[PDB]
Amino acid sequence: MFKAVLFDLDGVITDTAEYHFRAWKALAEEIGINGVDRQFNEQLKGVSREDSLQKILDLADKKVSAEEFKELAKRKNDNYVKMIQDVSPADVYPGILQLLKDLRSNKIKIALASASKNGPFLLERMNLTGYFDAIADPAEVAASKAAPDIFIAAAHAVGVAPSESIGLEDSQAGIQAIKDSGALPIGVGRPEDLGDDIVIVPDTSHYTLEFLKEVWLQKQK
Ligand SMILES: [Mg+2]
Repeated sequence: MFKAVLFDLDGVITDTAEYHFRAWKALAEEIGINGVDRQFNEQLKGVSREDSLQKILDLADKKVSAEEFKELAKRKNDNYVKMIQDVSPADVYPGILQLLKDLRSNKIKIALASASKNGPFLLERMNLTGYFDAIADPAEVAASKAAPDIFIAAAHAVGVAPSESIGLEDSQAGIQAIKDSGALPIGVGRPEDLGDDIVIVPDTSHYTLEFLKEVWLQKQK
């Protein structure tokens, strides 16, 4: 049976994406650009901070100096760090706490395999830190899209081979990263968005220990 579960943060454990939307909107207002709304924020999903900022400037066909660009980018991040002080245990997605408890009670290792620069802080805010055996550090290993490195680091950090591990992800490039790590992916979301070949659940409430087991046993057969 699998010895570890490697968790993505955003889309699996919780939603960081709403706080980002509020950070960008605050910057947009602050510099006087209309049109940053939930509809527009959807075009920032999986987009770099620098690309996202450029798209916001494009709303007013605005050109800024490289130094100004850099200061706006920084301020969005400051806004974000400010927004996320309100993260709490109410942000934890359904099923996730029970899963962590069940994994832990069965001595299965729990690692975070996230590109989030605020991972440890966010796990603290959500009161999940005690369940986590390691957090892979994205500053040390490339967690840039589809790189298995973050997943490989997360497995190793709890003393297992990726081959002994399940990875949970909500994005196609996440699922690819898990596969190239040698871990077994289980996706959360819509068939249409993730892939033909992999097991997928429609939401995090379906991530149960019993279900992960059944999937591990059907990989092995
Ligand atoms: Mg994600």
